[PDB]
Formats: sequence, structure tokens, C-alpha cells
Amino acid sequence: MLSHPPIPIADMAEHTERLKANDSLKLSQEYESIDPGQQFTWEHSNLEVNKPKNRYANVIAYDHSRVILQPIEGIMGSDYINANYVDGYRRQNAYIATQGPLPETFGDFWRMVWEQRSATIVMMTRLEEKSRIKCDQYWPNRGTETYGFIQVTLLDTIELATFCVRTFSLHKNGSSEKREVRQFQFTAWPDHGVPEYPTPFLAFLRRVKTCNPPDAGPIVVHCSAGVGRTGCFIVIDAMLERIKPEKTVDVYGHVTLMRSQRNYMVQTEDQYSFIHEALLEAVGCGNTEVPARSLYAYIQKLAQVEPGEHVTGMELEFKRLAFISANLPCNKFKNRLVNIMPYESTRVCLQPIRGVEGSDYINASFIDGYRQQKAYIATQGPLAETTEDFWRMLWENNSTIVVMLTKLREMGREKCHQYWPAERSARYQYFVVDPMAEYNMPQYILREFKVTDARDGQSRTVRQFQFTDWPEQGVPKSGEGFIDFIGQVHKTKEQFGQDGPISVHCSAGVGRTGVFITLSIVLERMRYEGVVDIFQTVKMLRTQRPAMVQTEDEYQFCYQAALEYLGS
Repeated sequence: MLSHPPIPIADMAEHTERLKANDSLKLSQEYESIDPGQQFTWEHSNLEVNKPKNRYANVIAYDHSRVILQPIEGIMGSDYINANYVDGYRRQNAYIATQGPLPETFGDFWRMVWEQRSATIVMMTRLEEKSRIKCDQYWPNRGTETYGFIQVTLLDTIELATFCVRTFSLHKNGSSEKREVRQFQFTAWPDHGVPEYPTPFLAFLRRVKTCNPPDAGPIVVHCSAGVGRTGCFIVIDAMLERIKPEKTVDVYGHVTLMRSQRNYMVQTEDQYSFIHEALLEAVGCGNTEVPARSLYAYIQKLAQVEPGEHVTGMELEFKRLAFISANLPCNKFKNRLVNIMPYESTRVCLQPIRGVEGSDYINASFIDGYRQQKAYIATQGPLAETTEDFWRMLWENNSTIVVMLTKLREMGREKCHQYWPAERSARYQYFVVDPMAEYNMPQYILREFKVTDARDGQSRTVRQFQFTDWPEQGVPKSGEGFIDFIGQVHKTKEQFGQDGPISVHCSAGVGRTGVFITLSIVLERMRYEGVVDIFQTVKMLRTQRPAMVQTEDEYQFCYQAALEYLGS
């Protein structure tokens, strides 16, 4: 091997391009050639008493690598669980790959966790996906529950936009011992196929690796069958460990090895492709996550021009941050700027209007927040020609808070159309918008509107927050006003008591819009976690809408505002 030698990280981009070329022909040929080249046995999985313990009859545990439980006296088959030890990079049996527990195997699952001295569970699935059960809930809603011989107590839950973290205490009956186990549940794998970008998964993996302790047993990894998504987690983790001392990758070799340990590991070509995509992105990024106590020092470092270099660390970091419906000729007039378009997968689709066509289109994108998916809509400043679409977007998407980050005119040019009424009520197609109040605060204006669907008479209140103190050139000297603004907007979402997204726009809906969303997320994360990763926040945003946080100065301001917020 020979045929499939290791890939130096320098050659990873070219290798992955080679594989992906001609509709992934070489990827398919490589993937299909994977063969451990030995005969296994699976007698335990197939025992009549064990068949009901297998979520999928066709996904079994090889005898030589299966995880063996201590038998329960008088109970045949009680040593069995559908789980296998799986190797990492220079880490033997580093993981246990297992299926999503069934109700009948909850006790078995927790007994495995106990007996194997595991501290970490990685769950690579939601419980239900597209109305199909992928895994049954093997953990308590709250407090303690008994699963066979093991008492499991939920101590804490953190629920975020793309993952949950649950902390448990374990106690075996008649034991002195108490053990802590953390479950990391990734919730952002799509219903069909693989993730479009690796960014959410890599953030998840980073979380797992921080909170998995030293002197612990294998990390328990599961999805539904415990082979596909479980396989991807394991090979990505292993290869990222490999690169630390070695700076080469061997995905082919590692999957081949894993296939001698559990059937089907990395179950599809698209999963095999996703692994390469994740590793490519991972090597292009570094570590940009910093605890609150080192933020000032990190900023100080970024502010320096290093010997050899001609720009600051802050500028280098920013530089590293390097569709169809928006392109339709009937929609081109609906874009403020031809180079700023929403991605197809995250675009805000409108209800089509019978005789129109293209009426499903608005230049706007769904953007996840810290706690919830689709927390924001990032959109351009409305044109006269898209104003009716804008109001309809708010209604259909239950957005009743609008954040405007530009003056109507800056530098003697029009930045946004005045899409709202002031002197009297106006009808925008289906919607009657009545102006109710206008509050002029030092750094912003708050406008309040009653909006009525003239089709059925249903009515809503919309609040618009227009920040007026962003300098027409550059960025605010102090983050104080903007941090207060973010706070005001979000207290309104709470008040309130908003469920739908906050719609955010500037002119093109990427620059200041990117800053508003980055800081909304970052400042809350700092308050609740005491860490900051500006770079990965912006990277994430750019998987949902292009160009988010448009300039180096906008990027630096995120750090500045984060620093000031900490000072408070």
C-alpha cells in the first residue's frame, strides 16, 4: 500500500480534488476497494436470545472484537451487547462503536458504560429523524432512573443549536462508587445525506475532546446502527490526532482497519467523502478558542506584526476565512448586489404566488444562533422592488423583530429603501402596516408597527431597531453602544415573547449584519461558558450565507466588543 499510501497534509487538497473529480469516480473506486481481507465470526449476535438485542439484524458485532458484559447469574445471553472496540490513531480500543440502545437494551448499555469505565458517550443522531426512530431514549427525563443494576442521575443539560451536552452520575446498587459520565449529542446531521459543511461537526468534536477525561475507558460512540455516522466521528477524530505528531493522513488505511473491528464502518461513499471534507477544513484552521482570562493577551498577540510578516496576526486570521434560485434571470432584479446571493440550502423560501413564478424568492438566509437553529434571518436592505416581498417574508416566517444596521443614506448614497410607513398606514400587497411609535435613542431608533393580513384580518406587532451610530467609514471606536443595542434587541425577543427569527439587515446583509450576529452569539457564549472563538463563529456563519463579516476592521471590532463586554 502502495495503491493507497498516506497523504501529507500539504497534498490533502489536491488528493481530495482528484477523488471528487468526474463526479467522485476515483473516490468510488477507492471506497469500493476497501477490504480487511479476513473471515470473522458473529455467533453471539445470532443466538436466538440475542437477536432481539440487535436494532438491525444485518448489523452485528464480530466475536473477536465485541464488548463482553459480565454475565447475570442464571440468564443466558446476558454477556451480550451489540458493540465493538474500535482503534484510533496509536490508541488501541480507543472507542466503543455501538447501536442506538433499544428499550430492552437500556440496562445492557449502561452496564457496558459502567464495566468499561467509560466517561464519555458521543451520540451522533437525533432520537427521531424525518418521522423515523433512530434511537430510543436511554437516559432519564430528569433525576434518577434505574436501568438494570445501574442508577443513572441527570445532573445537568446544556442544549445548544447543533448539539446537547448532558452530565450524568452513575451508581451501581451495592457499590461505594459514583461515576460521572457526559453525553455529547450532535443534532445537526441532516435527515438525508451528509452535512453540506463540516463546520458544525468539527465544533462538536472540539467540545467532545475538551470534556473527555484522562484516566478513562473507551469513548462510547453511537448513532442508529453504530456504523455510518459513528464511523465518521471515529476516523475524523483519529486522523486529527494523527496529524499532531505526524502531519499525514490515511483515511483509507484507517477505515480498512475499522472494518476488521466492526461491520460496515463508514457505510456510504458520501460519508467517505464527508470525512475528507472535514479533515481538509480542520487542517486549514488552527485553534482560535480562548478562555475569558486569556482574551486580552490573545488580542494583544493578534495586534502584533510578527518578525517576517508584513501584516498583523488579526489580519492573517481574518484572511484564513477563505446558488441556483438567486441566479434565475427572473430574480436578478431582486438582488441589491449580484455577488451577494443566498445559498440554496439556507435561503428563506416564500410561499409561491399562483401566477408569478420566482415569487418564492427573497435575498435572505436562515442563520443559526447560540441556542437555536434559524435564530436569525440575514437579508439585504429592501429595494423598492422587494419591499412587498420583505413584509411577506416577516409574516410567513413569524419574524416580528427587525434589526436595521444602516442609515437610509450614507456617504451621499442610498443604502436602503425606506420600506416602512411613517405619516399614515400603507398597504404592501397583502399587508397593511400602521406606524404606531418612533423612539429616538442616542445610538438607535426603535419603530413599532401594527401589521394586518388583509386576507383574513389577523394582526401582529412588529418592532424595528435601526442602529444609527455606526460610522459611515470604518467601525465604532467603542463597542459600548453596539453591545447595548444587541442587549436591547434581545431583551425585546424575550419580553415579548418571540418565537420566530430576528431579521437582520444592513445594505447587502453580510457586513454589519455579520457583526451583529457574531456578537450576539459570542457574548452569550462568553457569559455561559467563559470562552470565545470569534474565528469559528464567523466560519460557521459563512456556511449559511456568504461574506458574513466583510472586512478586517469589522472582524477586529468583534474582538474589541468581546473584550469590552468582559471588562463590564
